[PDB]
Amino acid sequence: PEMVRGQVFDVGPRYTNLSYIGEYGMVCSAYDNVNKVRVAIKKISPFEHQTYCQRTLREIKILLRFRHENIIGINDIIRAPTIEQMKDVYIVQDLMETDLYKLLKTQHLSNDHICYFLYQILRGLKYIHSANVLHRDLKPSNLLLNTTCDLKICDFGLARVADPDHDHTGFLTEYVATRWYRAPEIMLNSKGYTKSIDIWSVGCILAEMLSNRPIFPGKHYLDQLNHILGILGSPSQEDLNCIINLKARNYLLSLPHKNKVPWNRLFPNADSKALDLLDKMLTFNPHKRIEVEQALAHPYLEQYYDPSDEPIAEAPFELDDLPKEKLKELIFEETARFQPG
Ligand SMILES: NCc1ccc(-c2cn[nH]c2-c2c[nH]c(C(=O)NCc3ccc4c(c3)CCO4)c2)cc1C(F)(F)F
Repeated sequence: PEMVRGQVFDVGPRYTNLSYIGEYGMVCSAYDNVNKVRVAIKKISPFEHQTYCQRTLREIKILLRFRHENIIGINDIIRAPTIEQMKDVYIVQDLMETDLYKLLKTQHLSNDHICYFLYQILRGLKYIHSANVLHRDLKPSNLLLNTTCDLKICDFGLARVADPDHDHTGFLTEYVATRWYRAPEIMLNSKGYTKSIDIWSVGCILAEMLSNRPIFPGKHYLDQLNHILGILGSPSQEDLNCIINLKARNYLLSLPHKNKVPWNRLFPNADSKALDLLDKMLTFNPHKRIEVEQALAHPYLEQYYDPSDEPIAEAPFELDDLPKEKLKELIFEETARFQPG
């Protein structure tokens, strides 16, 4: 029973020589005695709260069905042999040296790195969206990188099956995903049940790669929309006409006119092709926002674009009203395939 930073981390005989990383549950690096490579292991203890169970399950379900170079896999799942003895679940994944959040705090990214990082994000996202899945929490800390800059999308805890026919909601509807990467429609009339929600987050990531600073660092729920409008400018009549919800539309109408800040003023050193694609991802109207495959076909990514080498899921992919007890059993059953039995 190996101990790490005053906590039980018993990953069995297979995984040894542990080192702490970060933090519900803990994450450590370890040596895999079967494959002889160092791996990353995430201990999760979610059985108290059903939300933590719901996030654990949907991620396990999605990552076991997914197989893509730019998406984190689940190599192994370590847990007790019985439901009764199962207090923790250890998810074994790809070990990655850094993440884009860490890189952006101290490293100037060359245009070539920005181009390559964006390509891999969108290549991974093409696969996710082809499975009818939305990631819903794309941000630099959810983009892992190795020493050769291979990028992998991680954390599918907030991921959902796309549901565009049930995307509408009222004004100022509470939302869970990281504030700075929230599309403007979340604060106005959207539940984040469409693919266009992830494209917005990738647009934010691209802008952040260009200046090493989040483009819309909102300090609270409605401040997030004010940051977006301060750069995009006031929505056009057309874009306002698409917002039928009276409270959302009238909030936008109450605001003084704001002019669009040109992308090349905000980003004076950026490549013009990168700013043209940025513009199409950071489009106010989600219906006019570029889609992942169009983004991959954009001239900025021409050196990498190869749709034959951009795989899609072999098949498309209720947990809302479900107790933490039933979810414990579902986590136990989904992790059965990894047991030595
Ligand atoms: N210090 C931040 C950080 C940085 C890199 C990594 C890392 C390195 N190689 N692989 C990973 C990695 C593997 N899986 C994940 C991973 O699943 N990260 C997201 C996540 C979601 C829920 C949750 C936790 C994390 C911990 C408790 O509850 C990241 C992990 C983390 C960590 F600790 F946040 F998970």
